[PDB]
Amino acid sequence: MGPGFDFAQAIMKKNTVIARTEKGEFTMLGVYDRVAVIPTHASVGEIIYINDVETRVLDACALRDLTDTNLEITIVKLDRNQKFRDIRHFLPRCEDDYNDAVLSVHTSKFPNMYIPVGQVTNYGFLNLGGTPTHRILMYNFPTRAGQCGGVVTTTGKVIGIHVGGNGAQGFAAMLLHSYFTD
Repeated sequence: MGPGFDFAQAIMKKNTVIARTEKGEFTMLGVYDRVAVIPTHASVGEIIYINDVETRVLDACALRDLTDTNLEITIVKLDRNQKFRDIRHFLPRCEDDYNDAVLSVHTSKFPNMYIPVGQVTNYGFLNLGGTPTHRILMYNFPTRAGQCGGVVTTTGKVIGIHVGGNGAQGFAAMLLHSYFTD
């Protein structure tokens, strides 16, 4: 409808796949090369389904900060025959607050879904499903099951991936440029 949704759409149309694990279907953001991200609770194994194609996982790393605290981001390298458009220059370098964010989802159930979630707070610490978690972004939208892995963007920045909610608020794990330096 506007430049927020324009940027979100441009990311969804070239940089997302549908990832299926034994724990469900997730929006998966492709970042560069054959490297993508997914919430750690997806429990990625040796094999994953990518747009319903059986795909070997070449590496999977559940990120933690240097206090050894969960970040809820898994970095996956896929044995795929095709590279993602490199979007690393749209990643923020530092932890920050944002205005006017969009949460975008693409699954079998929720195709082409875009939610204007508005103001995003650097919340920091969250007890997420019983696990102490750092670098959490918070937005005041009643997000539901099926939105995990959803991409959070502002105009010109890809700032996080949706990892949970409490019925009133939604929570995303930060994406930082330093996760994807090669």
